[PDB]
Amino acid sequence: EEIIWESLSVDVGSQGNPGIVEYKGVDTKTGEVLFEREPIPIGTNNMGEFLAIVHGLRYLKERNSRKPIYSNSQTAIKWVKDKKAKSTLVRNEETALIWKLVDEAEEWLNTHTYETPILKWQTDKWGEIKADYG
DNA sequence: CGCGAATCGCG
DNA sequence: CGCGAATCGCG
Ligand SMILES: [Mg+2]
Repeated sequence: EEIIWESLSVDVGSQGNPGIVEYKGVDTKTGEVLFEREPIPIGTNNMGEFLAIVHGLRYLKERNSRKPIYSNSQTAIKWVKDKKAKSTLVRNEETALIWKLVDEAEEWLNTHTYETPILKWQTDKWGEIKADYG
C-alpha cells in the first residue's frame, strides 16, 4: 500500500488523556494547515480524532474535493464509519463542550453523504503523520 | 489514561 | 454450563 500525497491528514494535540484537546488538518504533501480547532478544555484523544476526521469531511465536502483523509486513529476511523462515537467519557458540565461537538459531528454524519475515502496512516511504514503536533 | 478486541459469575 | 458483564495491546 502506498501513500496518496494528494490528500489531507489530521491529528490531535493532547495535554493529557483525558485533557485539553485540539486538532488540525493539513495538506499531506505541503504541510499547509487547512483547518484548526482551538483547544477544548477537556476531552479524550479518541474524541478529538473523531472530530478531526468529521471536520475534514465537512471541509472537503464544502470545497467539492475528492482527496482522501488520513488518520492515525483506527478507533476514530471506526467511529466515523459506524456513524457512532463509542466514547465512555462522563457527561457533565466540565465535558459539555466536547460532547456537544461529538454529538453534532454524529448528527452531521447521520444526515449527509460523502465521497471522501478515510484511510489509515501507517506510522510504522511512513513515519509521522503530517499533522503531528510533536 | 481510552479505546477495540479478546474470563467471570449469576441465573 | 452459555451469554452477557466485567484484561491485553497499544497509542
Ligand atoms: Mg493522535
